[PDB]
Amino acid sequence: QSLFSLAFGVGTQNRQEAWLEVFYALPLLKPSSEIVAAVAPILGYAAGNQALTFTSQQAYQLADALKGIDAAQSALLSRLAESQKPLVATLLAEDAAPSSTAEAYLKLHLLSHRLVKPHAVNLSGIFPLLPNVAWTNIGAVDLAELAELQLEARLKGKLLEVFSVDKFPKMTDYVVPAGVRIADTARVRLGAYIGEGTTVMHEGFVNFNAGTEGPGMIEGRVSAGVFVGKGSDLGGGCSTMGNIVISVGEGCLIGANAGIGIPLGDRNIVEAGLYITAGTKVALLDEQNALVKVVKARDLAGQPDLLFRRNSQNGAVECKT
Amino acid sequence: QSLFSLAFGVGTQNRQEAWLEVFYALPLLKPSSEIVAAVAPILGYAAGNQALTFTSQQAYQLADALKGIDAAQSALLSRLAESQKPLVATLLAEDAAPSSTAEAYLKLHLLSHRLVKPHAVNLSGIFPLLPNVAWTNIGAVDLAELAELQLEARLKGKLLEVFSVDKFPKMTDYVVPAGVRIADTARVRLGAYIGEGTTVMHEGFVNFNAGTEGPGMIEGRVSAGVFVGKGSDLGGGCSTMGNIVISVGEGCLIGANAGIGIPLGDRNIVEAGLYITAGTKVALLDNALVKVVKARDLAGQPDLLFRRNSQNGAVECK
Amino acid sequence: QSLFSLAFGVGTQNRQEAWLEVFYALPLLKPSSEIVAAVAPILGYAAGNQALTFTSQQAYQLADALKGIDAAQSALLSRLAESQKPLVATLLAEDAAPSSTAEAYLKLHLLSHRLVKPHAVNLSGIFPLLPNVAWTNIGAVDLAELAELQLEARLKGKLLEVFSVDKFPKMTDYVVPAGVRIADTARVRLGAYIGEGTTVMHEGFVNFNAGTEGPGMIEGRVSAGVFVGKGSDLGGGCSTMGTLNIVISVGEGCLIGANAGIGIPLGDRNIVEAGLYITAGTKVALLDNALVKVVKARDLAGQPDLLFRRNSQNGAVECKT
Ligand SMILES: N[C@H](CCCCC(=O)O)C(=O)O
Ligand SMILES: N[C@H](CCCCC(=O)O)C(=O)O
Ligand SMILES: N[C@H](CCCCC(=O)O)C(=O)O
Repeated sequence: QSLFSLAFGVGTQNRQEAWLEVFYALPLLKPSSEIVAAVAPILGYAAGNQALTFTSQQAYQLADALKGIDAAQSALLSRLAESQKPLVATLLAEDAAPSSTAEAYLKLHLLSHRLVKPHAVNLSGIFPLLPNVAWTNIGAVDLAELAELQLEARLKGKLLEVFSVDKFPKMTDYVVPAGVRIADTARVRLGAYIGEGTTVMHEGFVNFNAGTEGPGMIEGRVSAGVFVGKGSDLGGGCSTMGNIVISVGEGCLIGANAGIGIPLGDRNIVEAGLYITAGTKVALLDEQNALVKVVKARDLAGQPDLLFRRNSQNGAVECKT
Repeated sequence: QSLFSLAFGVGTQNRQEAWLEVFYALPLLKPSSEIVAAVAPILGYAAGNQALTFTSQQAYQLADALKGIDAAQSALLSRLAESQKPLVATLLAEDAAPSSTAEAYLKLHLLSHRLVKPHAVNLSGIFPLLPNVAWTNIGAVDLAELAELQLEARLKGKLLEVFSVDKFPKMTDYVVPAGVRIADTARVRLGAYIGEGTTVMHEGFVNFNAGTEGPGMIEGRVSAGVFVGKGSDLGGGCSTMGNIVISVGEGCLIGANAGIGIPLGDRNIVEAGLYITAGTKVALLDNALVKVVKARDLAGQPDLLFRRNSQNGAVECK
Repeated sequence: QSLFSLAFGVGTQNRQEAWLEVFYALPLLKPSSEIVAAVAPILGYAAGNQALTFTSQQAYQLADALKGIDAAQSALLSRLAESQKPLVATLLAEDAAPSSTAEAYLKLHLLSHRLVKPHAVNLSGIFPLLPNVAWTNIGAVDLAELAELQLEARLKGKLLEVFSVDKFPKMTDYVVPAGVRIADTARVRLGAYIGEGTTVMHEGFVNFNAGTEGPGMIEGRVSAGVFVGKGSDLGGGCSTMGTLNIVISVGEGCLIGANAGIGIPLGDRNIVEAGLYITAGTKVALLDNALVKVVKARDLAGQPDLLFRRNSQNGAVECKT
């Protein structure tokens, strides 16, 4: 059948050969049968979703079997035949719940390489499949083995820097897509879709399965599953929430430290320092600022051209059209 | 006497022999008399709270002394004996206001290894004992010597990365306690207590002498001296203040960008985007009115639900 | 003429000889005619604003020329003479809109070395002269060359760390000014002015062409073009508005509470309540605490000794003189 995805990965394993992470230089959405027929008899692949650990010799086999077909995947596999780490040709048949850390890592590479957009990928059950790892300057270190390597570094007058301890690495250690700025790459997880013309400032955050159409100025927090449409501005410290799936529309402006708990339609504005939730009651207005009625914000969710603001004289949350 | 604490460290000194930081691989709280008796003669330790420098040769002597007493300390000493960096043995008879840089570091270590909890140790006058230090990829660097090292790196087409300039280092370059998540480790100082099951996200922060029993999802700012009970939450970008001892009870929820200037009791609730302090007047409820009181008075009461009324801007509590 | 500035730099170039960044150890504001006379012939410098590449051999000639005029610059040039990286000598007759990457970098160096203050240097058109770059543990890497290197690191079992993708690098990687703490150096850009006796906590942020006179605790976000006067405080997570209209500045001895936000220039000894956000149009209940009139915040901008606050019983935004 027509594969969902395939990728030749180079990862790291804990002392017991359990995977900690895997790097995928050039992952493919819907590979071609000519690439797949070449490698398929080599991987000992038959069908399904398989994470097939393979050898340095086979890397030379594959590099050859792709001479003529897909030079980049071929040139990728030449390089991988020199690899000091272990290899995992991962081949998915369907967009299905991951059944491996190694497939989990492939699937996060698709969002980040922009090969798929948020929610175009099954990330049901993924958390159990991502070992909580020490992210350090030498790479991935298993939590059980850390203190050891920390001490040895100190003896040699050196430092083993531990810059995150989480089940997600930061995206940029695997991929920086085109036209992107990220001031503090600690703040953007792998699995984030950062669209062309997006500038994530130091105060911005972007979770896995979440992000920006591009362009956009993100100075606030983009929660898991949230998507921000083109032309939008998230101000400093502003919050989105992670039931209902929060989204932001096109040309929206969210002021500094504002909070949104409802979907914002296109060309929406939210005043700095205003937190709106689904249950928050809002004093609706008309083309003037005469009252029309009071309503719950949930019932304004998705509406275009709204201006949410706090009346400073009576503490009333207003909305203008 | 029975020692409060002891630990064998490897640290860094500046050209003028002043200590910048100390790394303690296995600090001991209430070390047995057997260990102390084996180690005191070699160190020159008689009494009190002391940061005693010791030599590569003394490391071998100590290693042998602790064979048949404590294997783990004996093995550390064997590693230590091979060090390229100066060694210090910190023996504290009592828990008192620190009297050295090495002692201060040891006491931050006791918190971050979870051997003691926030407020359990005397940290009075710690600030002067913790030199402001450039934290870099090669290790700790003295501010007076940094600009020269920065230059030399660029000549070799290398970078001397200066990722913090402060008196406290980040915790995880010394210690990662069990069952712990920290999204961005710049955000947790050495001296923070990070309880098992706690996951600290990118916007979460924890100061020294503060932290979490665990579990918890910390996405906000736990100031110095603030402890947060089991199963409590601190949503994105919230804040706690660091006079009156601020804490958070068990099973509590705190909203995003909210701010607590009072000690919240068990199972308390604060609204997202809602800041309260000890002087902010709140409308108490039963939601019929009872009386307008200052949040300082409710401080400690369990099972509350703080909120801001979206029509009249009134701060309320139920 | 008298030069506005000159500086000798060692920098990084991409494959096509384009500058990615320049490091200046000892930049000079208003350098002597004696220093400029020694170097102008050797560099081929006549006039104008120039960034002239010079050779390792020219470095020796410059070093020799400056023995007896300026020893430190001579001492730097002898170091630069041995360097593994390209050199550039930036000489600027006038403080004007940058015309090269090397010049743009110098001006940010002039700011972060405290040789000039925010708004004392012409920074117009600086975004297009600052190339977007990957800031890694091996230095600056061109975005076009990154993926190849990210691959090679994994194959040697190492990690090329990408800690920022941006047009501005973090300041402390170039210069740490005396008498300063910065908890998380990610949050202070090159071009920041961090006055003596400033602490920037982890949640603090200082953009280029902004900063602090000193002393002061900055736990909140100082935007581009904002200068905070001596002895003032910015609490955890607070906000200033930038202009990227009217330039926002904070006066001396001011207090700004956690999560609060300023959209007006605050005069001396001003105070703002924690969690309170004010803008130019925000209508405020002015007091003496007996009412006087409900006026726009813009008319108070710059006034000394004010105390802005939110009335917790009726939501009213006030200001007690
Ligand atoms: N605010 C939520 C936090 C959810 C934590 C995600 C994790 O467990 O690593 C979000 O941004 O999605
Ligand atoms: N409680 C802390 C205060 C900031 C610490 C400042 C210092 O280390 O000199 C906080 O607001 O998180
Ligand atoms: N809030 C604004 C952000 C300015 C844009 C940041 C950039 O494109 O380098 C400020 O700090 O002034």
